[PDB]
Amino acid sequence: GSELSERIESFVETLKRGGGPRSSEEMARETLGLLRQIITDHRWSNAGELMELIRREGRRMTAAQPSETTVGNMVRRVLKIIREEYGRLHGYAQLQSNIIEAINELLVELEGTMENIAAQALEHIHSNEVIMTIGFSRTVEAFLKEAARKRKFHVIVAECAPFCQGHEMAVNLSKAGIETTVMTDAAIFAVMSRVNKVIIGTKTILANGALRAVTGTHTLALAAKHHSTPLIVCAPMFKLSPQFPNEEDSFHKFVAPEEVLPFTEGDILEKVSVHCPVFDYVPPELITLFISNIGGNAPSYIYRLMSELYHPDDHVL
Amino acid sequence: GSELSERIESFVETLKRGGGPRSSEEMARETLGLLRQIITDHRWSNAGELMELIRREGRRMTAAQPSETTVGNMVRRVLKIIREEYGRLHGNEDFSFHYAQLQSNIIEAINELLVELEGTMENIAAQALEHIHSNEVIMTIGFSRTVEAFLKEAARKRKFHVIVAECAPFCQGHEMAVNLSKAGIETTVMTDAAIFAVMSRVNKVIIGTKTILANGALRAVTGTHTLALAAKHHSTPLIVCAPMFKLSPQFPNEEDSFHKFVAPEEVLPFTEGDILEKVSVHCPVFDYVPPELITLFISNIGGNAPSYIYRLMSELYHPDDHVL
Repeated sequence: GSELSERIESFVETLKRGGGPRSSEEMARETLGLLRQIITDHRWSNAGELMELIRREGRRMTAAQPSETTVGNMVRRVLKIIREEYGRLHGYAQLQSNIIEAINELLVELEGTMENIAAQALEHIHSNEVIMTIGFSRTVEAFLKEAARKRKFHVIVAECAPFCQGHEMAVNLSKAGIETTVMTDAAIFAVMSRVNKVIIGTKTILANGALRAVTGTHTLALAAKHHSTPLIVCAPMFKLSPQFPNEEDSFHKFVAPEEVLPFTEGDILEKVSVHCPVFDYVPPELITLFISNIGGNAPSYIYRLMSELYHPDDHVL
Repeated sequence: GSELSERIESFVETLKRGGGPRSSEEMARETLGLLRQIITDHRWSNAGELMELIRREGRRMTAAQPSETTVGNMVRRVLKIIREEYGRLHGNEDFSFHYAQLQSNIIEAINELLVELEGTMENIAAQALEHIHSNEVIMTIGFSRTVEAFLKEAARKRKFHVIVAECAPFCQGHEMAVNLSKAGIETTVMTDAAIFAVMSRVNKVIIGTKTILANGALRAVTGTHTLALAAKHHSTPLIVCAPMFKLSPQFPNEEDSFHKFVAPEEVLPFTEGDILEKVSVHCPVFDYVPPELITLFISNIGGNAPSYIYRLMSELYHPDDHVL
């Protein structure tokens, strides 16, 4: 049925224009949902045609919004899954159900990724600690909230400056008696001297471990490498991607400059070329320890996960 | 009078045998009392002859115990006092221009210096409250009575954890931590094999020091180099709570026997046995903290970066007295 085209186009449109959803994992699951819908309801002879088709829709879905790359690496992982199924059926008839059950098992693993990471938490934290976290990510909120039922500590969250989501995260955390304190972002280094380990979220984790976080993190990662306190990058294994740092500044996402300098100012808005990015690169040499849905990792080792998750060839997509 | 002779000789004997008296400020006060005795019981009428006299005892002393910089730089400072008063009265040659007036002035200046030297713990203690903001974890090391006075003064209006390593050659951190907890500071003894594991969780590193050189670099009770090197790897701010007389104007590698090796019995007691034949045991007591790890000397005049310490030489010791 041609309702598949409607799913595709509505997905694309709600990808470009508005932010939906908020939990990135929900975008992951609905990317996989649309992908299953694609990978049944369309005609193909061999798996080659299916790979070509998936790469076509993936190119469109990524050039749609190249900063929100969750969906891009989801398309890449589904391409890896079809490659695996073709290998198992080759060393043209029934691989469809195999691919579908593999995608289903992938969705199964994706449901409980926050619970995996939560279960992992209680080890890395210790009592009477002082953690800092930037912005608001659901993974970190779980990680802190559920592992604060056994051990009491503090968390110095920093209100991110363009969109003070740190406020929402701080209220969510302090609705669990966790002692969250909200500092304006500017004063990160003012207290990055009394912080025992920093736990940041992410939006991606490039091939070499260089994450890409809510703006105001490269400052946090530098102010950590200064005092040599370790960044704990709580980040599920679908927030990875085989892209490498070079992205011709489509890397960042450049939101409407109405956030920093409001349109209600005056004439000074004709000369001033206001900037407001939201995503900051973080080099792999300040990160200490990733927390994937399989376990802890050292930043370097991240590259290996790539060769075991996304096929090396389909990185151009 | 030969009484001065026997006193000086007993003094240098005590210096060679074993520290006397123990407290560094007490040794500086004793050195000054002796030096004053020289300026009341010897034959001099010039200033040059007195400078030669003072150098003739100071060489003996600073060659007795090369790690007693207290008495050495105290002799240097009395020399500076001589230079200053003789130059202001008469005035580069020193001549016997005048007489006892100079000696009365010298005794008065030495009395003032000694009074400033006896009330320095209280100065730094009153300077504490501004530094120890509540809920710190102040990591000391060893037992330096100035740092104990500093901390048990600052903890009369705030509250903060206090890690204290103990010096492993021979443990004195224990007595400091016991004296601390008898004032209720919530202190934490530990052997200094763990200065790097329990440093990430430290806010400010408050160390004493035996002697501040003229790089800012100091010579402090052992294992404090590695504490400073860790607390600079973790970029916490050091605080060298040293009064102003623990300040020799030598320079780091301009001194041999920098350290002070003590009887290796403490590191590997004699009870050990045969294996004491083929092992060279070293018990360095003092270690050389370079000047770029330190941050803030807390002297009786206030706080000072290390890059101000050199100026203190130019304002305390004459440039031709850095060889005593």
